[PDB]
Parts: sequence; C-alpha cells; structure tokens
Amino acid sequence: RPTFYRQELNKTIWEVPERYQNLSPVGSGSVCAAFDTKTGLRVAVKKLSRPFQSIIHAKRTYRELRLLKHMKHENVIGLLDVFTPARSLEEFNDVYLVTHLMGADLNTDDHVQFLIYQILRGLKYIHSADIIHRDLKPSNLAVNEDCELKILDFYVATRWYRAPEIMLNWMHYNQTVDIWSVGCIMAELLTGRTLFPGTDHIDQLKLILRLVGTPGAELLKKISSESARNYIQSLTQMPKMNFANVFIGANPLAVDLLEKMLVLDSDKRITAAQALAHAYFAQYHDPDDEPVADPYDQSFESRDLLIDEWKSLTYDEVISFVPPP
Ligand SMILES: CC(C)(C)c1cc(NC(=O)NCc2ccccc2Sc2ccc3nnc(-c4ccccc4SCCO)n3c2)n(-c2ccc(O)c(Cl)c2)n1
Ligand SMILES: Fc1ccc(-c2c[nH]nc2-c2ccnc(F)c2)cc1
Repeated sequence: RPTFYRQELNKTIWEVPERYQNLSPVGSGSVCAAFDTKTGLRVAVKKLSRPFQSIIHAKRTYRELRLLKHMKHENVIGLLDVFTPARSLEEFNDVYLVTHLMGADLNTDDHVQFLIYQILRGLKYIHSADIIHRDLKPSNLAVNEDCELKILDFYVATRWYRAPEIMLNWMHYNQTVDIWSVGCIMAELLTGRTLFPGTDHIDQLKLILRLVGTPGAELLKKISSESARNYIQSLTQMPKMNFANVFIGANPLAVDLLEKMLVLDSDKRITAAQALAHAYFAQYHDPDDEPVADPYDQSFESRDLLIDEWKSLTYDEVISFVPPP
C-alpha cells in the first residue's frame, strides 16, 4: 500500500499515490496529466466519476477496467497502473486509471498515410478481440509530438463519423461501422473539412446518400424494417458519386481506399486487416508487425448483476492488475 495524498482541482478531489506528481487538469470521469516519479514519464490519469452510482455505472466501470487491462498494443490506449485509495472492498468507491500521456487529440499525404495506417493497425487488433469501437472520431484518437497515435474512448459531433446503418437504427451492425468512421476521418484529413456535417440523424443520412448513392437492389433486400424501407425508397434515387471527382487532387491511392471504406453496403466494406494490405500503406505495411489480440472474455456483457457484485468484480480486477515491464 503506497502513501496517498489528497488535493482538489476543478471541483474534483484527487487522491493519488505519492509516485504521481504535478497533477494538471486536461478535461472532464475527469482526466489529469501527471509525472510518474517511478518511471520518469508523463502520464494521463482518469478518475471515474461515481463508479457504482447504478447497476449501469457499476457495469460500465467494470467494462472500462476490463477493456483497458486487455489492450496491449502500440496504437491502443493501455494501462500503466490502476489504483484506489480504499484499503477494503467495503470502503471501495473510487477508480483511477493510469496511461501514457500523448498530449493531444486529432482535432501532407505522408502524414495521412502514417495516421490512418496507425488507426487501422490499432483497429485490426481491437477487431480481433471481437470488439467494436462504435465511436471513432478525431477526439477519440490521442496523438503525440512524433505523430504516434493511440485509439481511445474519452464538441465535435459523434453523428458526423457514424455509419449510415447506425443512423438507420439497425441492431445488427458489424465491425465495419468503425471502417466507415476511419473513411470519414481520412477524407477530413485530406480535404480539411468534415465529410458529412449532419445537423441531426435525418440530415446525416441525407448527406451520406448524396455521396454514396441510395441503396441498390442487393442492399435494399437486407432491410427488414418496413418504415426504414418506406422512408429510404421514398427518397429521390441517387447514384454513387465519382470519388475521383469529389476528392480531386488527393493521391489516387487514397481515393481508392476511400471508395473501399465508404461503400454503402457494410457487407462490402474493406476490413481493417485488408485495408492495412492496401497499396496506399506500402511505406508502412509489415504483416509480421500487425499483431492480433489474445482472446477477450465479454460474456459479462450478457449478465444482470447487483451493484455490489459489479463493485466486487471491479475490486478483484484492481487487485489482480500486473503493470507492464
Ligand atoms: C479499448 C477501447 C478503445 C474500446 C476503449 C478505451 C476506453 N477508455 C478510455 O480510453 N478512457 C480514457 C483514459 C483512461 C485512463 C487515463 C486517461 C484516459 S483519457 C486520455 C488518455 C491518454 C492520453 N494521452 N493524451 C491525452 C490527452 C491530453 C489532452 C487532450 C487530449 C488528449 S487525448 C483525447 C482524449 O482526452 N490523453 C487522454 N474505453 C471505454 C470503455 C467503457 C467506457 O464506459 C468508457 Cl468511458 C471507455 N474503451
Ligand atoms: F439508407 C440506408 C440503407 C441501408 C444502410 C446499410 C448500410 N449497410 N447496411 C445497411 C442496412 C441497414 C438496415 N438493415 C440492413 F440489413 C442493412 C444504410 C443506410
């Protein structure tokens, strides 16, 4: 048990071990930048706000801890440490998560190549653990001075980067919803403008269909909902735009990958794994240095437990934590 020290910053109380110094707020749980005396490196510390407030909060607390303990990849946020000032389960009411400080978020062709390659390399790893990020956007991508990138999950509207099938409320979306988001981020980096700046879910889908066209016959037959089909099929039919004309001036290899990431039918979108092998990343692609994840147990997601059961499982996860070397 290390020595903790209490301190208030931005209406939030922070109780951290002595090893963490120079606590500076970055944004509000709530996050602080700090200096790790044990390693000599700058860290990011997330304090979970009211972790066991409800069954939802308690399960969410457990979910984030389980995810962060599992992620061990260069392009994904990982855990340096996890702690609590509580010395017992009974007392256990706060969770603090420690990671590498990158310094900034995401909001040259070689730059876009390097940045998107890193997203895809991190996304190949997350997707291999049967995880869907669901909220890839520039503010969920931590970037250091060296332009090295890490995928995380922390105003720039979420809806702008969301796959059209999610706007349409399809319950059976796949991992390619994340590939869509990558396509939206890549287009924005190449042009300097939000590809689809929808004001709401209806406007968002209108903007998407303007670029990718209205569904073709093969996709239309996959839509079970009568109301979704009535709405979509009542819109004026629109062809898929020529991406070479829309992204005029961009490297034609970047246009080719954009077309593969932004295909309307999710079943026809390129995967992170296939995208990493795309000609656009020839300067970076190494099939022997694009690892996959160890199996991730997400069976807990289907369970309905009491707050104290989620609290106790979280507590065991704090205790069992083993730092990286
Ligand atoms: C594995 C997956 C991607 C699916 C994922 C990740 C998360 N949760 C987090 O990423 N939580 C954030 C976090 C945890 C511990 C310590 C800090 C932070 S936030 C952070 C981390 C590193 C970093 N480096 N630089 C900055 C920074 C400094 C200033 C300005 C911007 C930035 S980066 C942009 C965000 O601040 N850093 C900030 N989850 C997950 C799962 C379940 C949940 O309920 C939640 Cl909330 C998250 N899933
Ligand atoms: F206007 C539309 C119509 C279909 C999509 C869409 C893209 N990929 N998948 C779907 C989809 C949606 C609902 N049910 C399905 F089976 C598949 C997106 C926008």
